[PDB]
Amino acid sequence: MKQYLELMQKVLDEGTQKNDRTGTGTLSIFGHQMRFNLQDGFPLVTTKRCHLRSIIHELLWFLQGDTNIAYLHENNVTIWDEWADENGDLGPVYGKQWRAWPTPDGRHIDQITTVLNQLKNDPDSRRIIVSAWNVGELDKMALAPCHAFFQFYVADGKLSCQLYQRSCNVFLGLPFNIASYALLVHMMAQQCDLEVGDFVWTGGDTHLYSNHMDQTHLQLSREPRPLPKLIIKRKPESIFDYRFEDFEIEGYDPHPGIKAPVAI
Amino acid sequence: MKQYLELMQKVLDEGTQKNDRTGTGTLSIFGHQMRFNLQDGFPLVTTKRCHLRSIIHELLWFLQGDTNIAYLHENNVTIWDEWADENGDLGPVYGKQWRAWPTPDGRHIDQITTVLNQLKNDPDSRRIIVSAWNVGELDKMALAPCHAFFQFYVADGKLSCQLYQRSCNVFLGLPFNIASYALLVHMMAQQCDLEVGDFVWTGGDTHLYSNHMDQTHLQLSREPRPLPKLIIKRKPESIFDYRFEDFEIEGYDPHPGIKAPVAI
Ligand SMILES: *C1=C(F234[N][C@@]25=N3C(=O)C2=C(N=[C][C]3[C]N(C6=[C][C]=C(C(=O)[N][C]([C][C]C([O])=O)C([O])=O)[C]=[C]6)[C]N32)N54)C(=O)[N]C(=O)N1[C]1[C][C]([O])[C]([C]OP([O])([O])=O)O1
Ligand SMILES: *C1=C(F234[N][C@@]25=N3C(=O)C2=C(N=[C][C]3[C]N(C6=[C][C]=C(C(=O)[N][C]([C][C]C([O])=O)C([O])=O)[C]=[C]6)[C]N32)N54)C(=O)[N]C(=O)N1[C]1[C][C]([O])[C]([C]OP([O])([O])=O)O1
Repeated sequence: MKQYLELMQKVLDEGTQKNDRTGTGTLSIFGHQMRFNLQDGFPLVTTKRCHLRSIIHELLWFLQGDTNIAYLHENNVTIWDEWADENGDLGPVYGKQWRAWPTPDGRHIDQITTVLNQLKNDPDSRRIIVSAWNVGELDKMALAPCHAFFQFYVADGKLSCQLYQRSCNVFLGLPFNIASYALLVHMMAQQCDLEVGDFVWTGGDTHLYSNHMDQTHLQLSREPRPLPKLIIKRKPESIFDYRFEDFEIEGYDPHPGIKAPVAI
Repeated sequence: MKQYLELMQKVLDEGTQKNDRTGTGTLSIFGHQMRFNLQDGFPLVTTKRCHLRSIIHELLWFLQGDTNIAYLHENNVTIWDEWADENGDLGPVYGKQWRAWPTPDGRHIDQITTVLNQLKNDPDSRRIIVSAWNVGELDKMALAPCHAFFQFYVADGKLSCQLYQRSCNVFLGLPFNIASYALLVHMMAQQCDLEVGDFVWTGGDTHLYSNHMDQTHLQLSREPRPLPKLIIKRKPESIFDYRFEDFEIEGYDPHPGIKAPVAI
């Protein structure tokens, strides 16, 4: 994608050297914002082949407030294996915060339902927010949430959403994060009889690992193809009733995939 | 400021009509990001006279974890009067979340101290975050926090900070919010022996009230003057030891002030 390649180049030309928790150096910039008009096509990277399969399962998994990787396994999705403990538990990560943020007085807040309510009864609200950054539960999470905060906005019958991503591996994670949140907006919009608007992506520490330079230069030489189109086969009863088969991507013709090895 | 006037114009030319909780219409845009190189001067609006006095007191008040307006009153600062209850209490707003985020298990997390620790012992961290968006305590706050989340970043001896502001009254509140957070960065940097870097401002629902159009056009006709310089008279023992008199602004020559009436 045009906006995507632009950021990659930006990190290359303006990034400063910084090491991550391990030892792998990164080229890093702080503060970046992109905008994807969802009406312009589904924001799935075409400069390299991306697979929607894992993305869909993870999203549906988040929505069920599940934090154990069993569901993902039943569907052969192994993107969380690396973080799961012996029992397949990841701790109170995303799904738990989204569907059951625990209060000091013993309640569990359903932020997803709260948001659905607001979009339907008070679309003009400036508080339609979902936060996964529960300070009191950070110590128990397999890892602190990267995409930690997102806000919805309604204007002229169009639902928009801004995501704040504290840490972003441009080459490996961003393509996945964009499609994931773009899917969420389509689902929410359908459930609220709204048209899709913009998906604004905001990042904090945006970076590229030093050992991904070749892959970056390679991808940057490819010309972005037209964006595909997301097809939602049916309109479920609620946001919690979507099924993997309900989605279909039309017109996706990307360039070959590109491997990105990680150090350990 | 150049970046500031640019946003005002942007809201004017691209904002859509949207009403707020009351009935006052607003011109609104969703998703905007500005960057202030703090090395370039203190980001205090010169196209209209701004008073640092209330800004400093509020910041020092936030840092003491105080949520009762008494301190502000002892110093004749009345910006919170409007929201305070009979006893001067505002509920678990900013100061409380910053200094004592309550956990489900009975602990109170000091996010400000946590951040100081990270900046000194792990400056490369991508988790140096302070959140005031405590979902479980929203119902008790006089109002949901506008500037709800901020993140620090260290690179080349420079401390940077990104603020996410969910709702932003461009004319009335933004000038205040920028200076407030810019002050925080100078204080934090001093305490960590770091140089000041960038202050990145990210907004969600950025707007202008319909009854502030004249004032907006008027301010937009003024030429931004050079930015002043922030002087910190002394280096306190800790971040919690600053005093109003410790700050001094040098070279501030703004245009006349501009009143902005609000409907009720
Ligand atoms: C962070 C991240 F975050 N928290 C979290 N979340 C999520 O979601 C995740 C994680 N982890 C891991 C998991 C999985 N993932 C993924 C997916 C995918 C991938 C790949 O590789 N792929 C690609 C393609 C895609 C498509 O298909 O499209 C290829 O192959 O190439 C990877 C991964 C998800 N999950 N965790 C996110 O999200 N993001 C980001 O960026 N992050 C990161 C940041 C950094 O780099 C790290 C961390 O560090 P700190 O310090 O910050 O913590 O990570
Ligand atoms: C929101 C806001 F927020 N939450 C909160 N925080 C704060 O901080 C505040 C509030 N409120 C009020 C108070 C006070 N303030 C202020 C200050 C100042 C001002 C003025 O007026 N001033 C000017 C000047 C300045 C200087 O000096 O510089 C003139 O005069 O002109 C005003 C105000 C502060 N505090 N609360 C913030 O911050 N911001 C914003 O923007 N916000 C807003 C948004 C909107 O508009 C509203 C709300 O709604 P919702 O729905 O969103 O909630 O508000």
